[PDB]
Amino acid sequence: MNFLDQLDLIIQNKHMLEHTFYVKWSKGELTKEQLQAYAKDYYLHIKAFPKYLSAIHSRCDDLEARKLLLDNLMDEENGYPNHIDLWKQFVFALGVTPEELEAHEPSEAAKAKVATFMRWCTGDSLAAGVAALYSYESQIPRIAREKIRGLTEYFGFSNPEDYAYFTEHEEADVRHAREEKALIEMLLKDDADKVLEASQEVTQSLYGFLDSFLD
Amino acid sequence: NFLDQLDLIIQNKHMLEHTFYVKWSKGELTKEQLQAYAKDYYLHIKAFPKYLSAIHSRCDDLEARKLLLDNLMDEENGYPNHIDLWKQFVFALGVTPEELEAHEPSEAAKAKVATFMRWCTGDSLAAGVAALYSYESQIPRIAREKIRGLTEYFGFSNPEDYAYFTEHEEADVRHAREEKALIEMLLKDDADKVLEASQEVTQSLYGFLDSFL
Repeated sequence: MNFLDQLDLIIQNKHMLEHTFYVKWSKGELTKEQLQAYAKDYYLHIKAFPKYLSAIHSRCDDLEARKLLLDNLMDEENGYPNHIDLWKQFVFALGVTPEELEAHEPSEAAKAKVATFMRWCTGDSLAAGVAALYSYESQIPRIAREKIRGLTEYFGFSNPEDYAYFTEHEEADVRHAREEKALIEMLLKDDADKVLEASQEVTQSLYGFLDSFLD
Repeated sequence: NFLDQLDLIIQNKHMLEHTFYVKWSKGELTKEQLQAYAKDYYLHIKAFPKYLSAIHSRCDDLEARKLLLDNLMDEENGYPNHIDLWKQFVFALGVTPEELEAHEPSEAAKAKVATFMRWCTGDSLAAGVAALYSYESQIPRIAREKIRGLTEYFGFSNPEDYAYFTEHEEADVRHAREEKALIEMLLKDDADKVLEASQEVTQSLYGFLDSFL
């Protein structure tokens, strides 16, 4: 299981928080226009994430593994407000109207990112599917903390219900990463090489997505 | 309207008119036939959450996904879930957990599950739901009959032994209603595939029940 350490090293060496977009974020050096383009363009992935999870679940005969995947899917989509609801709240807190959001056309970078996730989640390796999701979710707790700080320090976010997306979990997200790590081991079928390849593609794809909001 | 034709396909090839359940409702099944049925059904019971997630994973209608997730949660979330409750019914028939695990699904069982998965992973969301509806819309009536047969002929006096049929079928009425709404929500001028799915599902179920005679 040293491939799990290789997996974490890939992610550490290509981590979203070292991307220029989030370095600028941490300094307040982002325009309203930039934050608005980012929140709108991210919606596609936010809406797709439940499908990444059900994609893997639908191909899985490990009953305990399915329960862990279902747990995450419920966290994402069950109830009101769900994750998609909370993301919309953050979009509207930035000045985008409900109709600007629904009218937005996802960029090519956003579509390529979502396609990278779905390719792994519908592929022939369950472990590599989970590894694709882990390569994203394992970054989220740290990102959420930094994003919350920038939002209150530089971008004028006083009403804490306005960044509830980054808050109402930031804990569930720690749990998701831990359970995904265990899922990778439960579902491994001599395909550690695919686990690592999924991580490389996902981390690069996330960088390409963040690249699109800089000049 | 294709929904009425759909309901007529199901009414006219209904599991409760199959010889197996005809014999069930008279007590004319042996303890050995029951145990074979209960063990062979386990493949389908375990697979059912995957039918729902397969459709969900191909769906961008956010409201439709929530209804599919509701059914999936009903099936698999919590303890005891549906699968645990089926095991309870199996073991109440005299089968050991070792025998249940060791059981190899028949070809008729595998064929029935492959029919469901063929539609749920296919290119028509509405026809995937219609395949599930062609089964689930039958279950409230079937659950009622089976409960009668179990208590009246096969010695079930502890209601916990047939909890699979009770603690949910009441939710299965809701599932059929919601799946009928889902078929409409997701229709993409593929009513013909909706009907094709129902023909295959109703017949696959007859083939499955055929195998116990």
